[PDB]
Amino acid sequence: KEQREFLPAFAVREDLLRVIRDNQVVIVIGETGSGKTTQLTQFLYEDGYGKTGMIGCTQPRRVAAMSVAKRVAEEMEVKLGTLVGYAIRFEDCTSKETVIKYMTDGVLLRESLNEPDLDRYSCIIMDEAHERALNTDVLMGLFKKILQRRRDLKLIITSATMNSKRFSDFFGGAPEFTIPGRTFPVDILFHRSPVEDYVDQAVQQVLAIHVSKPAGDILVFMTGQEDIEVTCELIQERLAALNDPPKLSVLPIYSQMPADLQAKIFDRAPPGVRKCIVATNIAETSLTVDGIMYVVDCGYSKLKVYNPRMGMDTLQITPISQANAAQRAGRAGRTGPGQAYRLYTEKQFRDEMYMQTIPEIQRTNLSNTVLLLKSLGVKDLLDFDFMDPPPQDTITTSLYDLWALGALDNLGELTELGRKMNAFPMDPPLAKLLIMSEEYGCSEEMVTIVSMLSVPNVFYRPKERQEESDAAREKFFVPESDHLTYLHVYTQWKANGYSDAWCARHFLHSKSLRRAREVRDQLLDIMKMQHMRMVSCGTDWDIIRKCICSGYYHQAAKVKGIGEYINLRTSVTVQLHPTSALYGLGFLPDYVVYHELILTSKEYMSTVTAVDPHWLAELE
Ligand SMILES: Nc1ncnc2c1ncn2[C@@H]1O[C@H](COP(=O)(O)OP(=O)(O)O)[C@@H](O)[C@H]1O
Ligand SMILES: [Mg+2]
Repeated sequence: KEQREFLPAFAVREDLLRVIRDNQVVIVIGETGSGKTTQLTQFLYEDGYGKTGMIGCTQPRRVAAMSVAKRVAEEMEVKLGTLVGYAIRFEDCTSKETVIKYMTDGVLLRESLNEPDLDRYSCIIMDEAHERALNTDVLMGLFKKILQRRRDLKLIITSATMNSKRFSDFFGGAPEFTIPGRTFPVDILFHRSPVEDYVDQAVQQVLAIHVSKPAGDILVFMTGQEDIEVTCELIQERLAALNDPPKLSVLPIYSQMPADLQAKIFDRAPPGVRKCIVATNIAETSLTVDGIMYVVDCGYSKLKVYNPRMGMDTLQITPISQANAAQRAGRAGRTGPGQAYRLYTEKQFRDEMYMQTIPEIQRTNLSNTVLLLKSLGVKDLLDFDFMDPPPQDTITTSLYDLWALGALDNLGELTELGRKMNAFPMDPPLAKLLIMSEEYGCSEEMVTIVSMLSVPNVFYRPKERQEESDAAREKFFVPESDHLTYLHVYTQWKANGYSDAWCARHFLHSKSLRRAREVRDQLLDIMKMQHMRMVSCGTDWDIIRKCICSGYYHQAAKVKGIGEYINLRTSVTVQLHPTSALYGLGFLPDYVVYHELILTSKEYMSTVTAVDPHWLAELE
């Protein structure tokens, strides 16, 4: 009668509900596509756990949370937001009606602040625990304590097959329940030579499959919105240049995508139409698209990671693990015996790719985690029950940065500023910038700038209209500052009644601005609860630069020459990006602060503001 009956989870329903009734903690193991995320909440609902309180399901990815909530509301024939809802960083889609709530790890973590026993919940499913996301690890540590205080709470840990076997031991020998899998052998093809231009080669491989191969959808693994949009654009360009090719529906998947773009990936195309899904590793384990027969794997993910040449974080593409590569290839083995095209050699796979991914807790900036856990009451991270504890090096770096920011006092204790920063689901320096903007008389402007820094870049630079795009970008430039340029673009977008037609005409991403407005509206509410006044600096934009100079003092740099600056904290060379508004100035300024470092050909500053030297002196 129902599509949801073809799912492997449906057959173990009774056996699994028996294991859950008998044990506080259960580990559920099954392949991506088993029905773990869509079906487990419904099993618990139908078995009466929703009587006493809410059934929560946490996972690392925003798009998975939003999308599965929609699917489950449809399966259950309820309005999304009613019996089935979701909560993500910048959207609460729930009501007093909500019994099944899908959320991101971060949202449940923040709920434990004011509700340490998570009293509203009868059950929690910690889904996609095999990714070992930072906040997943923080939640397992929290649950170790909660499960003592509360003997009624059911914890279900969900895992794909790999990196699944340590959860049981961590929760005192919790029972494991495996949903058996059905996977076709996948033909894994390695590139003959190393790939320079993985975007170009991805597109060549997409169109070779499209014109030559029998029916079956394509899944392309890229790294971010940026290489995804370029890939989609180049597929359309080359497709339109071919002679009478079959139709192709090209659909992106990236973390910040709006709900309307998410819904598109699950639509069946007209008959005779192939789909090409161009995704990040969202499409590795977190969600399934029916009918995939061909995978194209770039071999990379994009992460903010410690860079030795910099002595600080850099946003960079980095090789995946051999485990990630197996998972990516496996997406072409669900419908029939598919193919996986790896844009990298067997040699590169054996020598340049680690067997496993290191847990995020051991390779990521810990500043949000330190600040969060000090709120929750935890003085030192190594006091916390981490499955894999973070290294002292990274703890020390965060303790230092949070002290320099003013979030910790000289004894390393939480300050009032540090507490206020925890109210904002963003990098501590970015929260500090928003908090300080009240005293600088520019909270109105700063919440706009912070909103623009929280969403994908606004400037559209299509590849067959680059001089026209560059020209339009230059008329929005405030040459002293990329931060003011973003404020300028948003203010002009608003002045034109938030028009999508205006954005296209000026080479701006409406989705970016629409997302910036979503974030702004949520930040305004947090600012209200934190009793911040909304004040405008009027025509004095200099005080915005001075405030930015205060929030990003730790990333001040001095001109070296020919677009090169020296980071004052580390004495490392960083390059100004040629796209920077600062190239509209008569000459490059002596002093800047920047938002972040990006690795492309070399280490570039991204989002740069000119600062007066006397501003830096005043500060510490
Ligand atoms: N928005 C959605 N998010 C995730 N899966 C979805 C969504 N809509 C439909 N599905 C379908 O649900 C099925 C997989 O069930 P799911 O519970 O996601 O499994 P698992 O969590 O075990 O991977 C696939 O047919 C997939 O396309
Ligand atoms: Mg899932």
